[PDB]
Amino acid sequence: ENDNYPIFTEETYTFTIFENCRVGTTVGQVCATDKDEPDTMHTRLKYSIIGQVPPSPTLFSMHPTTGVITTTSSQLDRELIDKYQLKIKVQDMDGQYFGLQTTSTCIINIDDVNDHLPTFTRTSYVTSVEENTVDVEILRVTVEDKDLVNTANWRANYTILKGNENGNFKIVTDAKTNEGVLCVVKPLNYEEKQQMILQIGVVNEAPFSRAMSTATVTVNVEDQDEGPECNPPIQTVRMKENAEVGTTSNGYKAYDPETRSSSGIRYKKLTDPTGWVTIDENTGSIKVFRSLDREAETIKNGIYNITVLASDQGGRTCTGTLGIILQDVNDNSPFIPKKTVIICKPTMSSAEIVAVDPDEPIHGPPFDFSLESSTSEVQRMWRLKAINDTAARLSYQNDPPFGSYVVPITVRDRLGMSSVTSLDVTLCDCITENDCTH
Amino acid sequence: ENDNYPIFTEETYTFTIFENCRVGTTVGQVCATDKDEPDTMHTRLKYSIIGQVPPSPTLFSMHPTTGVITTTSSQLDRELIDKYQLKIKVQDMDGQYFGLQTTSTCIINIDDVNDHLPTFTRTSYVTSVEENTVDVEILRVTVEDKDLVNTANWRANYTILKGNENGNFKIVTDAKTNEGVLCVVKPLNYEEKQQMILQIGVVNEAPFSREASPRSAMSTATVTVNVEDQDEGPECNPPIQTVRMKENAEVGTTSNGYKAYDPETRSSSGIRYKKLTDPTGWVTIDENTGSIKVFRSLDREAETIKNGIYNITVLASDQGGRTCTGTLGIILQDVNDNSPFIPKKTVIICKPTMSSAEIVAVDPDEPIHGPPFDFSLESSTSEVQRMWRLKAINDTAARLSYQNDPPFGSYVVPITVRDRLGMSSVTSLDVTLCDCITENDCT
Ligand SMILES: *[C@@H]1O[C@H](CO)[C@@H](O[C@@H]2O[C@H](CO)[C@@H](O[C@@H]3O[C@H](CO)[C@@H](O)[C@H](O[C@H]4O[C@H](CO)[C@@H](O)[C@H](O)[C@@H]4O)[C@@H]3O)[C@H](O)[C@H]2NC(C)=O)[C@H](O)[C@H]1NC(C)=O
Ligand SMILES: *[C@@H]1O[C@H](CO)[C@@H](O[C@@H]2O[C@H](CO)[C@@H](O[C@@H]3O[C@H](CO)[C@@H](O)[C@H](O[C@H]4O[C@H](CO)[C@@H](O)[C@H](O)[C@@H]4O)[C@@H]3O)[C@H](O)[C@H]2NC(C)=O)[C@H](O)[C@H]1NC(C)=O
Ligand SMILES: *[C@@H]1O[C@H](CO)[C@@H](O[C@@H]2O[C@H](CO)[C@@H](O[C@@H]3O[C@H](CO)[C@@H](O)[C@H](O[C@H]4O[C@H](CO)[C@@H](O)[C@H](O)[C@@H]4O)[C@@H]3O)[C@H](O)[C@H]2NC(C)=O)[C@H](O)[C@H]1NC(C)=O
Ligand SMILES: *[C@@H]1O[C@H](CO)[C@@H](O)[C@H](O)[C@H]1NC(C)=O
Ligand SMILES: *[C@@H]1O[C@H](CO)[C@@H](O)[C@H](O)[C@H]1NC(C)=O
Ligand SMILES: *[C@@H]1O[C@H](CO)[C@@H](O)[C@H](O)[C@H]1NC(C)=O
Ligand SMILES: *[C@H]1O[C@H](CO)[C@@H](O)[C@H](O)[C@@H]1O
Ligand SMILES: *[C@H]1O[C@H](CO)[C@@H](O)[C@H](O)[C@@H]1O
Ligand SMILES: *[C@H]1O[C@H](CO)[C@@H](O)[C@H](O)[C@@H]1O
Ligand SMILES: *[C@H]1O[C@H](CO)[C@@H](O)[C@H](O)[C@@H]1O
Ligand SMILES: *[C@H]1O[C@H](CO)[C@@H](O)[C@H](O)[C@@H]1O
Ligand SMILES: *[C@H]1O[C@H](CO)[C@@H](O)[C@H](O)[C@@H]1O
Ligand SMILES: *[C@H]1O[C@H](CO)[C@@H](O)[C@H](O)[C@@H]1O
Ligand SMILES: *[C@H]1O[C@H](CO)[C@@H](O)[C@H](O)[C@@H]1O
Ligand SMILES: [Ca+2]
Ligand SMILES: [Ca+2]
Ligand SMILES: [Ca+2]
Ligand SMILES: [Ca+2]
Ligand SMILES: [Ca+2]
Ligand SMILES: [Ca+2]
Ligand SMILES: [Ca+2]
Ligand SMILES: [Ca+2]
Ligand SMILES: [Ca+2]
Ligand SMILES: [Ca+2]
Ligand SMILES: [Ca+2]
Ligand SMILES: [Ca+2]
Ligand SMILES: [Ca+2]
Ligand SMILES: [Ca+2]
Ligand SMILES: [Ca+2]
Ligand SMILES: [Ca+2]
Ligand SMILES: [Ca+2]
Ligand SMILES: [Ca+2]
Ligand SMILES: [Ca+2]
Ligand SMILES: [Ca+2]
Ligand SMILES: [Ca+2]
Repeated sequence: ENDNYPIFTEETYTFTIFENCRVGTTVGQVCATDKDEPDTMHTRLKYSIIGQVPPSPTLFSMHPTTGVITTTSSQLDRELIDKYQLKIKVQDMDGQYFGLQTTSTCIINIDDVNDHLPTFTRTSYVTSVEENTVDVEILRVTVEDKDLVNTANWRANYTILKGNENGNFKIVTDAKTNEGVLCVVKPLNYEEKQQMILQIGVVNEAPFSRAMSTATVTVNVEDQDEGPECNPPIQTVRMKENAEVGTTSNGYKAYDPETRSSSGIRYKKLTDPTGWVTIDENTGSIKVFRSLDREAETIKNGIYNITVLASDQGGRTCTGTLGIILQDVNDNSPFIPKKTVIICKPTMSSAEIVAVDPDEPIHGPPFDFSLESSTSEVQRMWRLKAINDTAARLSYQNDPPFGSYVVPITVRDRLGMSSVTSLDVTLCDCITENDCTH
Repeated sequence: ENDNYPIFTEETYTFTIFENCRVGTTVGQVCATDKDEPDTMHTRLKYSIIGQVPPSPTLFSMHPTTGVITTTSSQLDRELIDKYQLKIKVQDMDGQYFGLQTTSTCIINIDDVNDHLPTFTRTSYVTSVEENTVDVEILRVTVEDKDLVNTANWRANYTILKGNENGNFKIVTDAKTNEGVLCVVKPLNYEEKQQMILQIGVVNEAPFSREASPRSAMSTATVTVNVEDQDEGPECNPPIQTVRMKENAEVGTTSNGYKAYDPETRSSSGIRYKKLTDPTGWVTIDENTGSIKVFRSLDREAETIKNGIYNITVLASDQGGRTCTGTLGIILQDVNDNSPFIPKKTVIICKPTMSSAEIVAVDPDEPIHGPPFDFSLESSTSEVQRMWRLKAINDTAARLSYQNDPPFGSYVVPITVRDRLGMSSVTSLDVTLCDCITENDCT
């Protein structure tokens, strides 16, 4: 005789399921303990649903033996009905009408899924930002989403779909308010582009379930009155090295980006390693003060560089480099770098002598070597003939003896600029040229 | 049983209204034709609005019968929302649910009115201009105006309210960019005024929205213009300077000449002078000091001089090579060193129609050193003094009469005239007492 009731484990169960879920979705399982004798009618339990709130339609089904609740429809919608309440019944004696019974409450809440795409509150946006500004928000767009707040199905994830080729802008999302903020991350240039059109899009963090919203934003760049710019950063001018003192020339030129004019700009010299020219403060033109020299040792590549400081009346500054190309003038004769030559009597018959002209090639080789300025006594026992455009060979004539001589070699360039250089020639008894102690 | 849908005349209407318009403003009218039996329920049409974008608030209401759209609020703002799109529906059978229906779109654009006053983006401006410069822009001010670009509700219309009394400055508005441009149109002088403060103002071409009650809430801005100093050359102020010098000065006596100064320094150092014009050549200029030195004796009564003032023009120059010209007026203070004189040496008196001639004397010196003159026949023989009388008719006009009976012919009468202080002069006159009639026939 079962003189005992079967009681549900929980007075009020609570389960959770997702909306739009497949039918047959296991919601949860109830169980009941029976103090009576195991494994006989007296403890064989049966489970059922007795009430549902809201009542219709029927959306939940109980299994008679196991006590498992399941959905019967996909018509679960969090945005319409978030919670259902059930009263359940367990009856012993295999569920026969004369079986003992208990009741219990059973809560079912519907959790959210991302089935609403987020949408911009406006179709188009417009903002205006100053040029040469960076790391600032210039616009805030706000979005609509019908899903559950403060969840991955709700909060937005913005992107710039088109228009951000140069990477000037960045869009990010505020966690505090879920609106998107458009930020400038590279400065803009009104003289390059006065207006920039972008297209933004928005999705949630969570992927869509079961056509993304878009909006165009035109950003108008504002012109600010800027100072002088030294473009190009490197300018060059030509000037004859034999230019007369007082002769002027265009110097560095800087212009205003707005006006595109050079007026009002005052110049000033920074670096100058030679100090041949001066700058007119008002015009920026340069005037020769001391004679130029393309072949000077302070010069390299025959180019003479000074740095200049441009400034407008507003007080903003700009620095450039003026390269003064010194046009060559044939004002240097060739010369022989190595003044001492060693000739071996039993293994050599001549030496190689090379010359150099500081001027540019047009005003240098081919060189003509001669012994014109020489005594009658060396010109009988010394020959030279050019082996190429810059070098010649000095051979010994008429059986000369061992000893240190002195040979005056005259070298002249293509245009007749002449130079004589006395060489200390030694005709010792060398063999490898590295053993000549004479 | 009518079996016809009502189709809108236009698939997508388009209307326009002004922002801030009264409620009940007619926006436009939609219509639909029903290709069906006329004048029974089977064709009596009903119109409605089914959607509005943006949705809230409801801003337009349709008339069920006429199809006229009207505004329901004055809260239409072009600067917030410029365009609305709504979907409309027309249904036959008098709008009963079993009535046939079609839909159509209706775009509504908001037109602009001037309800934002333009305002300077800065409250105060400062600029710097070079002196003795003109016809150049010295400042560009920009304004904020939220109204519709390139319209009379937007573009600015500038004025200099105060500070521009001498008319040095001019403001105009740039057509391309709507910023105001401040131009200098009369040159400035750093030595008079180093700084000039003015106040500018701005309005639109169009007046502020009609029912406005702000009086003048017009935007204004102060502009400080700092004049820049130029290193200028010598100034000949006054352009005419004057100096006094005794007419009887000894040769070699010096005196201050023309004086020019630097506008910045107010000093005369470094300035070298040079003579330009001098019609007489009595004085010379010291190139370094500008002082003048007498080279030949002066003469107030010389004919190259007029009004007893002896003028040379001078060229002042500073060490830089820039110039300045002035006029030095040398006052020759008179010294009584001249006796009276006879203007005309031959008088023709008619014996049968006149009894005397008029003889006037002239003293080159100043009035104080001249009349009244005393005429006399002192140096004359006893022989003319019997047949010639003279008495002054006034202080300088005098008369020569014949009292005895002389014969017709040319004589010589020496009239000695002396001045107020006794400088005397004797002058022989060829007086002819021929038998003339009108003074014009005596040979
Ligand atoms: C004023 O400015 C001008 C222009 O910049 C400058 O003229 C240049 O000088 C450089 C040397 O500093 C030259 O560059 C060389 O070119 C040759 C051939 O192209 C190369 O063989 C060189 O290579 C060596 O040096 C390099 C230096 O960067 C190294 O990187 C490299 O590893 C090698 O060691 C070098 O590139 C250049 O040709 C000239 N330009 C002209 C037009 O002649 C001039 O020197 C400046 N004035 C002064 C007084 O400095
Ligand atoms: C006209 O004739 C003269 C006389 O022959 C000639 O002068 C010679 O030019 C050569 C260049 O080919 C010079 O050779 C150099 O010698 C030194 C040591 O002596 C070396 O360090 C040099 O560089 C070496 O480095 C290279 C990089 O690895 C090696 O691969 C290479 O083998 C080089 O050897 C170079 O050898 C020679 O010294 C001069 N002679 C004299 C006396 O100065 C000149 O070139 C001719 N002119 C023309 C236009 O042909
Ligand atoms: C050297 O410079 C000085 C001044 O720098 C100059 O002295 C002036 O010369 C002018 C010559 O035109 C004189 O002008 C005359 O002044 C007398 C006295 O007041 C007047 O009666 C004269 O009247 C005539 O001209 C008038 C002109 O408007 C007519 O309206 C009138 O009807 C008469 O025709 C005439 O104005 C002047 O008086 C002097 N003195 C001054 C200005 O103090 C001097 O003449 C220069 N040297 C030489 C050689 O001229
Ligand atoms: C936002 O979307 C981009 C691609 O659309 C993705 O790479 C990124 O991880 C997303 N951010 C978050 C926080 O989910
Ligand atoms: C400029 O201002 C004046 C005075 O305020 C006004 O009458 C005029 O209409 C404005 N616009 C033009 C184009 O002149
Ligand atoms: C003095 O005499 C002359 C003679 O012509 C006359 O012109 C002048 O008016 C007279 N009166 C005077 C100077 O008061
Ligand atoms: C079982 O429990 C409640 C009381 O807790 C009863 O009122 C009801 O019959 C339920 O089914
Ligand atoms: C759950 O709650 C209901 C009331 O809402 C009770 O009647 C039931 O017995 C269980 O305690
Ligand atoms: C103008 O700009 C340069 C930097 O390029 C500075 O060196 C100068 O002081 C002024 O700021
Ligand atoms: C002149 O000076 C600036 C620094 O003041 C440099 O950065 C520039 O490149 C120019 O050489
Ligand atoms: C009118 O009505 C229907 C419902 O909005 C639309 O599908 C149709 O394209 C037109 O807009
Ligand atoms: C007018 O509006 C839209 C176009 O923007 C249409 O899709 C709609 O059906 C109505 O005809
Ligand atoms: C003096 O002379 C200079 C020229 O040397 C002029 O420029 C100036 O106007 C004044 O006449
Ligand atoms: C010297 O020259 C000036 C012009 O610079 C004249 O104004 C002046 O009258 C004098 O002749
Ligand atoms: Ca039991
Ligand atoms: Ca849903
Ligand atoms: Ca959802
Ligand atoms: Ca969502
Ligand atoms: Ca720029
Ligand atoms: Ca700019
Ligand atoms: Ca500008
Ligand atoms: Ca500028
Ligand atoms: Ca040289
Ligand atoms: Ca050279
Ligand atoms: Ca040469
Ligand atoms: Ca019909
Ligand atoms: Ca407005
Ligand atoms: Ca306005
Ligand atoms: Ca407006
Ligand atoms: Ca001045
Ligand atoms: Ca000055
Ligand atoms: Ca000066
Ligand atoms: Ca005199
Ligand atoms: Ca006198
Ligand atoms: Ca006198």
